Amino acid sequence: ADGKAIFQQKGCGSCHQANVDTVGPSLKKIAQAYAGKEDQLIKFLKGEAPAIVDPAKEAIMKPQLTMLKGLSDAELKALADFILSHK
Amino acid sequence: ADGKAIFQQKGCGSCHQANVDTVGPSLKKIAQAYAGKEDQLIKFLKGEAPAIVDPAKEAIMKPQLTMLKGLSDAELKALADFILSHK
Ligand code: HEC
Ligand code: HEC
Repeated sequence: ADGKAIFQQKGCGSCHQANVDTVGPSLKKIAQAYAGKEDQLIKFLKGEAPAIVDPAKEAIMKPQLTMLKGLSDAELKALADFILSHK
Repeated sequence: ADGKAIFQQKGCGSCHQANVDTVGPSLKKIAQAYAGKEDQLIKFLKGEAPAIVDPAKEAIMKPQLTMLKGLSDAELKALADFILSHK
């Protein structure tokens, strides 16, 4: 197989340049992130491993939402109003 | 219901200062993003809508993996070797 060709043909270059971050991280940045985890890169490409380069910050915020699960509709609205009041 | 009190009591201010980004976005930034979208803010608080303030870069990349369905193991390996060559 020709990895460089496949990368180009599937459009991956549009967001991934060799050394420069654009819409996506540079290939150097991705390569360095997977140092000692190289099998995991193949798993990532197969949809079988989580993103490790720029992981969604949902991981920090999502558990915080469990604290709001019992709130009433009035309490949720009040909370949202408080947030919105800033500005 | 008292939104400021609910916010204080659940520790939310630890990552959500009024005007300054910390581990999380400032309340001013969140409010700006949800201006005129209070309904979406409530949905978010209920765990029913993805984050919008700084939307996941992970969400841009995830659909791209569908480009690689039915590549063979050798092709996936070549693609990984190409990426890793930029370290
Ligand atoms: C934008 C329109 C993209 C295209 C087309 C492709 N990728 Fe991408 N990629 C993009 C972003 C914004 C990110 C950061 C989010 C993240 O998941 O890290 C990435 C990331 C990757 C990674 C790193 C995965 C990780 O462990 O975090 C890899 C290995 C990767 N991208 C590869 C890749 C391939 C092979 C593509 C063509 C099929 C491809 N990307 C397209 C944005 C975009
Ligand atoms: C760090 C330990 C956090 C605590 C405690 C709380 N939040 Fe948070 N929040 C955090 C991060 C890293 C992010 C960005 C990820 C994301 O979901 O955007 C957020 C985001 C929010 C948002 C905006 C969501 C969006 O559309 O972008 C809101 C409205 C929000 N957080 C509210 C909130 C509440 C009410 C909290 C206490 C129960 C709370 N956060 C705690 C990090 C952290």
